[PDB]
Amino acid sequence: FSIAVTGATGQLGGLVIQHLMAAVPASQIIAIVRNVEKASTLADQGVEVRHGDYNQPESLQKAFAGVSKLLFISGPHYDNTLLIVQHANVVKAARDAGVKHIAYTGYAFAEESIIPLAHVHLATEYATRTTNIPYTFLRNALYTDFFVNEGLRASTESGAIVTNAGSGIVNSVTRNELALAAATVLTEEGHENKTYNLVSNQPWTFDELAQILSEVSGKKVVHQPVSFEEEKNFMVNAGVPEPFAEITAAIYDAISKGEASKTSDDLQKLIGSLTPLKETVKQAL
Amino acid sequence: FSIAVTGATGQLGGLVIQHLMAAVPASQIIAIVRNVEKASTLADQGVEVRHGDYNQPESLQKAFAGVSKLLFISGPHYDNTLLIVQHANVVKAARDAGVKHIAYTGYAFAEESIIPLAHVHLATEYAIRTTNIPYTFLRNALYTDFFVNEGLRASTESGAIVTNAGSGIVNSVTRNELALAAATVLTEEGHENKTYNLVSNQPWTFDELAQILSEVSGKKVVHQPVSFEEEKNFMVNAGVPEPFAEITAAIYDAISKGEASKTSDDLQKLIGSLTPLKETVKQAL
Amino acid sequence: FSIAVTGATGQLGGLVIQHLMAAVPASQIIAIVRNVEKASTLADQGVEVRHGDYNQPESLQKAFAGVSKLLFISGPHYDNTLLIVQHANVVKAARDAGVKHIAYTGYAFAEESIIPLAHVHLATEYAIRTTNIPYTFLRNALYTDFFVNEGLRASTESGAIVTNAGSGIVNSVTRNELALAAATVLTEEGHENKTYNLVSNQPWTFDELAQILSEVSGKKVVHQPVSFEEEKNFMVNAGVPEPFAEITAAIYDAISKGEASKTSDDLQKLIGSLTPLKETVKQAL
Amino acid sequence: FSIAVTGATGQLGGLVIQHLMAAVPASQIIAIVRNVEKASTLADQGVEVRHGDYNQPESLQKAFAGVSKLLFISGPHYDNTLLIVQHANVVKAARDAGVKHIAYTGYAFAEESIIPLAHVHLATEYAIRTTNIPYTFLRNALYTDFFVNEGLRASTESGAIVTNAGSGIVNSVTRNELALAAATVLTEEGHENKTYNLVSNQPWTFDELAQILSEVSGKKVVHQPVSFEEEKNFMVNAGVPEPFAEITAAIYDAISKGEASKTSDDLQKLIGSLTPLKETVKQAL
Repeated sequence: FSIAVTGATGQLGGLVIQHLMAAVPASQIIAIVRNVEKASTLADQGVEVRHGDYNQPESLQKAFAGVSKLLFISGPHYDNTLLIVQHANVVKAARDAGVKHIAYTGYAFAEESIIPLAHVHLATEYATRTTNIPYTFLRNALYTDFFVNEGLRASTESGAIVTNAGSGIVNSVTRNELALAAATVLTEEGHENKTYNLVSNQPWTFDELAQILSEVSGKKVVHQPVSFEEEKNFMVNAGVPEPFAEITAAIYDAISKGEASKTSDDLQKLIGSLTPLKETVKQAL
Repeated sequence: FSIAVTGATGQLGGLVIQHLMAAVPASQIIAIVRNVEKASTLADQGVEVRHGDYNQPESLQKAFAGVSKLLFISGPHYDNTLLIVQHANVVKAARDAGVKHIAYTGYAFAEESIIPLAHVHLATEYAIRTTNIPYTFLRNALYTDFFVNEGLRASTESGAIVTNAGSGIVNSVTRNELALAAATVLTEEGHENKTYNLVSNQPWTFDELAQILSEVSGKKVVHQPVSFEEEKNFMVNAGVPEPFAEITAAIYDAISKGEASKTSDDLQKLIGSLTPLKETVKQAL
Repeated sequence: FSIAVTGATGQLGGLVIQHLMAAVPASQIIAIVRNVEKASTLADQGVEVRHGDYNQPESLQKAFAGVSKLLFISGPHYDNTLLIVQHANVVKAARDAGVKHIAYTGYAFAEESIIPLAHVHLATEYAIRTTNIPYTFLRNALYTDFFVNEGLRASTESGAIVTNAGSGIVNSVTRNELALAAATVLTEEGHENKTYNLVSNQPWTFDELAQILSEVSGKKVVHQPVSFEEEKNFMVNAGVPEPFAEITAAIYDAISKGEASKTSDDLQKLIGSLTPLKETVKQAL
Repeated sequence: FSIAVTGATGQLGGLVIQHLMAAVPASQIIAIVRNVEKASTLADQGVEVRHGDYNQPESLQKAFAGVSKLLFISGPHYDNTLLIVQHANVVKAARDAGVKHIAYTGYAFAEESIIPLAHVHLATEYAIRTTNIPYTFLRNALYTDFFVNEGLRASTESGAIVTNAGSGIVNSVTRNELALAAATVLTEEGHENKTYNLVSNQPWTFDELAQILSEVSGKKVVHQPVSFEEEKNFMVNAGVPEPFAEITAAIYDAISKGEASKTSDDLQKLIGSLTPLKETVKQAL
């Protein structure tokens, strides 16, 4: 037997393996990585480490060989068309190695989405289907870790959380809750050919965040929403690179449209109760 | 200015170019092909031939350089998962080359389909959506030529068309007509970002095919619905390849389940009058 | 007589050409780049720009034709093993073209190093040795500009420089200084068959950096050493893309282990007095 | 499971394979060769034969597919810079194919050597280090048969062995014994990440070779040591093309400087006692 995790030294990937070794011996987990030495700490724990590179098809056969269950995590690249080619090659290699279950990290409510990245994941889910391998589509929400972290200290002393998200509702969940979801699916039965939209059923807004921030800190914080340009400017003024700031402005702009505003019980049915936003604020200070 | 056609030595591609020449000078037509000598007959008519193979990304970069409009004819291979890699290569190369308009031969009513190939077409559509290049999804019906061909001669004096298509309905159109649709779209305004389900609004049954056979030919020909392993017999036990005989038997089976039973006016609004079934039966004899 | 520079649009390469232009007529400098159209401003000023791609032996035969002295700037790729293949191609093309002197940007104190990238540079240095072409191994330190850049405003504002570098010593020097060294070696005599460890003889630590950033800015800034995992999580979470956060953390991890802690006089002897840390910080602001 | 041997058609690799057959079933041995039909004799023995060509990356991907242990025998060419390219391709295909263990035939005490080939081997060792595959560096001595061969008839006839090796001591080893070492390392545990300097612990001089040649031939033979330039002239006059004359003269010159004068017990500990020089002389004639 054998469970493989791509993106293993990535943030989601790493957590899946940590959660995985609660349920299975490390000798049953395979970490697939493009620079093996940077996974040395996982090799130390007995997890087998393999070289795999979405960008080099010639690398994948040996990465997937003999594996029963594959956690296929989408590539971090932001060239969407490129992502298609990469994923398509991952899927073909998984097919040829004779993998028995593919779990894929896609996008929640992708059929309704207003963003080209949704089409990447949709294309990939269809790619996985041609394969005939039993599948699980793990359509992860945005990470809460992204908005709830160190950086909110600035907002504490500034008095403001600045975004371009307007009154947008956010269905985000912690990276850790999503990782546990993945790990659960890989280690118990009944998830074959299932599509899960893994989001919060207790959504929030940035006025809420400002408000919870005020309570758990002590200083008042308001949410000052602004334009796409003004927010890209805000972060630039404070040392964040322009491409990185396009991304963050991208995420917020999407939020303001309804992109993170649909909910589901899928994740809660899977992992039990979610971590409240307030507790996640505390586990950040 | 230039219009390119992949698959240009195959039956559909070949017919598209013929229609295209009725509308625009040959110097405006680029034929893209796996074998460049096996198309000299196209070069004689003054049509620019270029080499392009879907397994070779670099071949496609060069093949697509400078094209305004691309007719991306779907790949013929039997390995669906391969086809996804190929199609993703083609899509990336068109994006890279700055193609201004992309038309793709997909599959009619693909979302409701029970045929694996449909997942290929859907993945490819999503990959195309990804590039933001104006697109026309030419969702082609099954070919009428597939059922109405040389092999009806062999049914005639025998006295029976033998299929496992049960009593299912068929909305097939000829390659010629679909080629006209393709050529028509490349050739006039107003087809950008459109999805057309290109089928017949005069469907027919296999029992009806028999009647039309008798009507035109010598004697009594009947339909003879069989099992679908029983069909492999009247095929594999008569000198036919075992993957190919499977392909056909799984089409009939889909047909017996209503795969080809739904219709649309899209094609007729695009090209006008459709070719009566009886016409095509004569023509294939 | 020709001096060619690879990576001439990259940051080191560009500055080398600036310096070469101060010492020789433009008609004697050749720029080698992946994208010649983007380097057109060099051509406007009279610098021949030639296409060179390390994966492409044929591209390099033409880039290197008739060149007297070559500055071979090492590849940016992340695949160390591909990097050896690429560098081997460069070397063999330089040999075949009868290049009369090769300068190569390697890695200081590589024999002592604990980082796979060091093996690439040593392999490359041996490859060059095989050609018998007189050589100069310009073994460059990490760039000061990687740590001291306007990105430090983030730390000014937040009151902390967060690294996983611990109290590791940093022997970095500026890009400009290395570029100057490269240009000096190509335009004067007495550097043939020499190896130079081009690092600082006045190294610093992040605690020092934090103290200088204090004095310069006005605000209080401390250094905050965290774990490898903590740093990755900190950046990924602050908008930094995961492959790039991985690079920064690895660099930091190396520094903490003494990877940048050895010093030398080589650079100072080549170019004169070095720029103080204080000055680059003022400069970054 | 499997062990593959490159250069499987050369002398060293052919020897290795004969040895490996004393140890494993023939089905377990893959012979990788430039010309498959030219290796029918091996096929006959039950050894799997695969096409592999150091100049063709694609061949090596397919050749190394699924192999556990690879013995990578260095290229026989005398163009050192080409060797680097060829070697780098082998290293990358091995890396890509996930070979589990790579043994490489380098050159004993390479870092101390003054002869050109040593740089090739050094470069290859570094390339292999970058792949992170468990390795064995089989650093071979000069081959005994480079000096002790059929060409020694010239010296019996002439009365003299003419070299420019002066009084240099020689630690060379027969190819057969180096092949047995390789076979041993590949069929037993404990050689992962090891470097062996595989030389003789019973070295010899040319004066001695001369005296053994007199015992065996019954005719008086003396060593006549001469200068570098005289050896080149001697050989060219014997018909040896000048490029191979350089190579030979440079080997002897190096011997006269102590290059083959250090010994190690690595080989003896690996295979037992060595073949006496006298036996090799009798066998050569």
